[PDB]
Amino acid sequence: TNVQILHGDLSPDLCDLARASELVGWDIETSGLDWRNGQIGTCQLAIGDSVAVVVLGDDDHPQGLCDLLADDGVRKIFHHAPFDIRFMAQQWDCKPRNLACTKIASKVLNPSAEHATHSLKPLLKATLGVDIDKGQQQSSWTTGVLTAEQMSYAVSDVVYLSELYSQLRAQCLDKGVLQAVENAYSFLPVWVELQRRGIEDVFAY
Amino acid sequence: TNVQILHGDLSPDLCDLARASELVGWDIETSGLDWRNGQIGTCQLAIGDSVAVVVLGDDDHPQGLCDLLADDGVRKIFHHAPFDIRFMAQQWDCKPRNLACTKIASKVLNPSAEHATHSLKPLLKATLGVDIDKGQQQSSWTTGVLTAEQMSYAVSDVVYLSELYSQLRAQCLDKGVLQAVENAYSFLPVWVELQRRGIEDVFAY
Repeated sequence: TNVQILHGDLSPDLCDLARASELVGWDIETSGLDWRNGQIGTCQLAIGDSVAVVVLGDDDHPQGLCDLLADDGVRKIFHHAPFDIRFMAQQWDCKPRNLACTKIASKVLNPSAEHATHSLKPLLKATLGVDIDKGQQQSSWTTGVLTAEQMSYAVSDVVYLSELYSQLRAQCLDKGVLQAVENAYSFLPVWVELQRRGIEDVFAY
Repeated sequence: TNVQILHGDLSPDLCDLARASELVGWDIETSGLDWRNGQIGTCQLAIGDSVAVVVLGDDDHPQGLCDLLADDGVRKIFHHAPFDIRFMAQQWDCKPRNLACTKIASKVLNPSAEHATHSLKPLLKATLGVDIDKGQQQSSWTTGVLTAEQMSYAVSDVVYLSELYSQLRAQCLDKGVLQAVENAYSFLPVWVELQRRGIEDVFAY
């Protein structure tokens, strides 16, 4: 894994590589859970054998990252895409396209499992035998400065997503639920627009 | 409008006509809002120029209606499909396919409107200039007996759905949101399976 640290936006070279990539792993770190009035601190992208950690500041509107997020020709893989894409769509006024989610896949595969088993850490252990440390999850991500410990945590949160997705995708195919999962993925851009306009669940009364 | 009253299941002639129809309007009446342990009292279907009201009894498992609901080659139009398909999927152990919803279309078109405007009665008035009377909505639908007033209400709840859908579909095309609406429709079979297995919102944490 080739780790790069950036600020303000993704580099043009990595934007180009992302457009040619099969899959782009994506995660964010934030001020908290407040997608409306909070702040994105980092974007971490896994592009090929590279992981890029982009440190963001107050009122950053990264054009390269938003163009990538909005590009329907680039497949983005998240763990719990709803959280990340809602934060980015609202904070950047960005329309995300071509989105996939390992947590949604886990839930469609095993809907009656205990809720905790769908979290990234247990899911990585159960699916790939990979152990990650979530200790820095609740650190302060929005100061424009990263510690080495934060960098390690940020890389670990994104670097396994493409492999996790590929394994979960295979499990969905084996069970005959991949089309169902893909129908959930195709609704994600609609879901987040509804969120921004105040419809919290279009399927509720 | 040619109205027919049936019991137990849809007639074979109407099942055949439904398979050749562009659209099939569908509504149900029930014991209440309890889709898990309640009871379906009627199914009302709009097939061509016909409306069929099928009166159902305790523990009815209508094979013809479930086959139609599960047939991906038959386009069903509901108003608030989530309510109806969840009731039918749970009560009949049926897998619904190829579903559309005038309420979801209304919400994607006008997500910031007052919630009441998405109800069938105001939506029919605003879109088609049609007035319906909802007085019999909260009657007792599960006794195996229908009054003439209940029959009139049941017909009115389904007979305008194909026209309402066509008008809303045109509005979605004009605004450029039809693909978004169709992505919501394609998630409905996944949504209801998740509901039955206890995932109330796969997009929540």
